[PDB]
Amino acid sequence: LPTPHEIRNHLDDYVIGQEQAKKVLAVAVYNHYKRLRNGDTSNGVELGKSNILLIGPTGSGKTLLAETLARLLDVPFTMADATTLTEAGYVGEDVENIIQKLLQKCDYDVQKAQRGIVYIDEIDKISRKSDNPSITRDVSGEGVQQALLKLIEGTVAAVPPQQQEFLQVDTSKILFICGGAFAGLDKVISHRVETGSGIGFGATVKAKSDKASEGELLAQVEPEDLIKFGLIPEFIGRLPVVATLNELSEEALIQILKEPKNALTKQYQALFNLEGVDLEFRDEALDAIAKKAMARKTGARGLRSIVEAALLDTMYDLPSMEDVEKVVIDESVIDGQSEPLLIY
Amino acid sequence: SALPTPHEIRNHLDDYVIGQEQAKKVLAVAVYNHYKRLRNGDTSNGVELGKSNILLIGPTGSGKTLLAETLARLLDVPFTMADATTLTEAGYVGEDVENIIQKLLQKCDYDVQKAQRGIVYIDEIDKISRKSDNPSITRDVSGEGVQQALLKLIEGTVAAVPPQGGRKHPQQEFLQVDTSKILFICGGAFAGLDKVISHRVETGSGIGFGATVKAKSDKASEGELLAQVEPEDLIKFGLIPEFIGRLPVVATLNELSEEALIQILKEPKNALTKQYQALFNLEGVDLEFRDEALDAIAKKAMARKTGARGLRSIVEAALLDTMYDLPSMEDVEKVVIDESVIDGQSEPLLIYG
Ligand SMILES: Nc1ncnc2c1ncn2[C@@H]1O[C@H](COP(=O)(O)OP(=O)(O)OP(O)(O)=S)[C@@H](O)[C@H]1O
Ligand SMILES: Nc1ncnc2c1ncn2[C@@H]1O[C@H](COP(=O)(O)OP(=O)(O)OP(O)(O)=S)[C@@H](O)[C@H]1O
Ligand SMILES: [Mg+2]
Ligand SMILES: [Mg+2]
Repeated sequence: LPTPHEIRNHLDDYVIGQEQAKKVLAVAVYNHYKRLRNGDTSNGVELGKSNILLIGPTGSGKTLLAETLARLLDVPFTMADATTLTEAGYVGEDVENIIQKLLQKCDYDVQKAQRGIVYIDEIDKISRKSDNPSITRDVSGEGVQQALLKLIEGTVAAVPPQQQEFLQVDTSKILFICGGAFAGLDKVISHRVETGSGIGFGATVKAKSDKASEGELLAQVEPEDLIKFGLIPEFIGRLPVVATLNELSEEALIQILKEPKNALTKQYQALFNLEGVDLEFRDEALDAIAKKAMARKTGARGLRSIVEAALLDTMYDLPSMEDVEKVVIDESVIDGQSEPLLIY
Repeated sequence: SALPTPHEIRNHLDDYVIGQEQAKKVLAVAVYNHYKRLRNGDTSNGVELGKSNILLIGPTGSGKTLLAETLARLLDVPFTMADATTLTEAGYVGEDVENIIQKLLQKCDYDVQKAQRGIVYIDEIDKISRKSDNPSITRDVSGEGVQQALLKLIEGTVAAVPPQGGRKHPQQEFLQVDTSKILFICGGAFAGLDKVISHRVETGSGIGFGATVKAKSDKASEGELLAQVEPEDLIKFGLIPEFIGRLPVVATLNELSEEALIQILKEPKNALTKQYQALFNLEGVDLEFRDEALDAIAKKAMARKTGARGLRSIVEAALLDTMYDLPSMEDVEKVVIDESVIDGQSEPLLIYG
């Protein structure tokens, strides 16, 4: 019987920050459990479902939230690509593949599948760039969206085996969570509340808002902006809950190095201990690597590349070296000007 | 037999649907006629009674799908719901048009006789429409192809429904089902149809000095255009002329106004406000919505342009913080939400008892 606070604490153990989005997923999961426990509600009232939509830059942890949250979930869970889907009548993979994919973790059971949770990533890619029907029916941006319109609410869909039974499974009680890096969307929101004046004299010129981070603009996202981005109004309606993330800053990246349980620093420490050596990272060293990552715009994913190169030489001669007790990493080795300290 | 009269059946529909009078009467008349034709199965009189398919056109969140669900409850005949997007032209991986009848058989317990007198609802019918360049120099299977295959099925034909799908899989005598008495109701939100209607009813002019109409920006809303819908406009949208003909009666909805949203919040049997109240009751805390608060959410929902679905996001966002801390906090017996909480200027009010 987990509660919103309990779910929040468990999620914070793996991913830090993103408090705004953490409350959205925690409350949604708690509400889902209550509905599953009591469907009729003993009052003749049918409880609906509220789908979520995640809008954040790449490397912000959108997929990390679903993976970590999946462990706590006690119901079947699955992930989707959103890029391999195709409209009915075309090669590839129909949208129905999401439902059957969930059955993989539910031992192919309809009863348990109806109470599962489905998460789709990379939803931004499936969007009509032209914002209107093209000369030929799009099979990746518009075709997939139309099929998903009716698949997000009820619409009992067949489940092709793995021979033609096509067992029916209800999708009315299956919560749907969406998420994707809507590239360029930040500009759509800005243009809506950026300028509303003319050019020549006699115009109510308005001062442009000071430089605002991408996270601030996304915080003001509304369905109108999504429509102009290439999302049909029907699809937006299916996703009432809207949450946005914030780009990681210098302080956020430094925290991700130690605070997370599965942080890259902890993983490397255990790796060295496997062969019989201990590794430690100085506070200054962590700050240097974090700053370098943002300089190259590589993001959070780059933290693993910088550290790998810095310790590449040490790991080459680490197991071969004998009579070694500890390894010290400072700020002078991040830039490569000084060889990492080693004691015997 | 005690066949429900159109007025009685319409009253039940009002319980789950609000702000819809033209569509409720059309559906009530067609369903009532369906029962009458069932009694006269042998058509004692020389003249044989036919069927009149319906077509629903309206914006998103207008109650097109909700009407089919609520009506299916009263319909004693097997009722089925199908998606036009999944359907494709025959001979392809996508589901064929014959699958519609297959699903109906399951609802009737493999009873072919009962399948003859049935009602189907092809939701998202507007999806299968000729896109730009109606001629379609290329072969279209998920668009015009579906409409062509639906010409004989909607009008009525003997389709050899496969005997699989929950029954004996091996090859056997394919069941013969006649769709000459199945009332087909197509419903979908034809996006962009309003623009085509305006180009016809509303006269347009270019640039000039005399005999030119400026046509100021402030004109009739798109709702009025949808009301005066002509089959010619539908053909220009992408529907083949032979397809629109199968649907003689066409009922159009109207965009929900501010007053309509308020009624939908309480009057419906399963309303948005009542759903949240029950959710809070499970943990042991009551929920109440002030009259002024309902007005604020309704007004803010209209600007969303997402139909009735907008109310779901407005109430969820306002109560996002309430539900996140309510279970953790104890000694809570009720929550009061006023107008000052909808706009977010003041946090939700709570009383400890
Ligand atoms: N806030 C964060 N805290 C800790 N680690 C993070 C965070 N954000 C990203 N990471 C790390 O970055 C890795 C990849 O990030 P993702 O979860 O893929 O974010 P993403 O934006 O969803 O990527 P996509 O889906 O390809 S756009 C994760 O496995 C984490 O190790
Ligand atoms: N007339 C109405 N009365 C009460 N609730 C309504 C009404 N219209 C819409 N709703 C609400 O909106 C929800 C969605 O209804 P739908 O009919 O499925 O929307 P829709 O218009 O069918 O979407 P499209 O256009 O088919 S994609 C319902 O479950 C109700 O909660
Ligand atoms: Mg991802
Ligand atoms: Mg619908």
